[PDB]
Amino acid sequence: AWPEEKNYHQPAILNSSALRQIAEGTSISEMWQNDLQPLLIERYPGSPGSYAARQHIMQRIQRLQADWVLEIDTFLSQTPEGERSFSNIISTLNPTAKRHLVLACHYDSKYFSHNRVFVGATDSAVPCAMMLELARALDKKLLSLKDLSLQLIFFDGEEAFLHWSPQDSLYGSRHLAAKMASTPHPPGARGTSQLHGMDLLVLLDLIGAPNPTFPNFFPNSARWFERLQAIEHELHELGLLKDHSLEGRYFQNYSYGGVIQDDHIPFLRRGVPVLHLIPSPFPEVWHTMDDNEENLDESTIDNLNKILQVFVLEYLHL
Ligand SMILES: COc1ccccc1[C@@H]1C[C@@H]1NC(=O)c1ccc2nc[nH]c2c1
Ligand SMILES: [Zn+2]
Repeated sequence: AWPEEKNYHQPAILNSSALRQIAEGTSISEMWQNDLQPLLIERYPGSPGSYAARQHIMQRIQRLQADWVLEIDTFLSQTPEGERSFSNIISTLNPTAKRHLVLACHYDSKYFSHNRVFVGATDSAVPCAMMLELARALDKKLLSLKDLSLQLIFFDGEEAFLHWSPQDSLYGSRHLAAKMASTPHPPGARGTSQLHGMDLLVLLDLIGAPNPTFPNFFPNSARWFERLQAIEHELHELGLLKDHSLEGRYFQNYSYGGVIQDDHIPFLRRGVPVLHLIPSPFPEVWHTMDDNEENLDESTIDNLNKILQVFVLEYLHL
């Protein structure tokens, strides 16, 4: 019965005073310096930056007061370049809780030929930094969770090595979804997997460009997409967003009709509800050397941080 609870789960709406406190409690400059900039490095699988990005993500989470439990899902797989090692990073509050809201991005960067190096600013260093800043900004509230909690997933190997294909893409997410699908949850249960425990997978990807438009991809998360719309509307109305227009909304309610392959596919195809926070169109700088810090829109990322943090608190009734 409990795997159906996600279908009836309600948010706890925060009032205006709470929303101001949340908007006050996140610091885009702190995130820029302390979470984003160390990740703006070459970090394709097995590179020195891959280990350094992984170590940076784990250290930023480990310094928080909330009782995050870190797991590294490391595995080998053949690739166009030969066998490679991949390591997904899983950061979980309340591991034995039956249900988790899951936030996720990919922390690898795409490999490009060797003056300029590809650091994937939007793709997806900024999503990584947004998740760490959410963990930091909500630490005291999350501390109060010490059958629903929060989990972060940083996928390795999202990018193709050579040619985007089912076999040359989503190495980490395809591995982790298979692993979770095969793993009892709660331990000792019959039937139910760790995937039954995923209330909702919120996948952040290609965030950081100015004027993003996120469409409503999936009917079975459309009501959660509408909460993002309503949070954006209310924060705007309260004057808590920067350089933001109602005529330039981030979250529009129409769909895409196509299929945007991404780390969520291995979870979606196994029944996990997905809120895919990827823009359409992709950023103009997408998969070019211009996907760098200079072309990021700080105020837009700040606004999305505020929207996402309100969303997560409301989801968790915190
Ligand atoms: C330079 O781009 C290419 C040229 C030739 C062959 C393959 C590619 C690259 C794989 C990408 N395709 C994508 O659909 C894609 C989908 C979701 C993503 N989330 C972050 N990044 C993404 C990229
Ligand atoms: Zn990419």
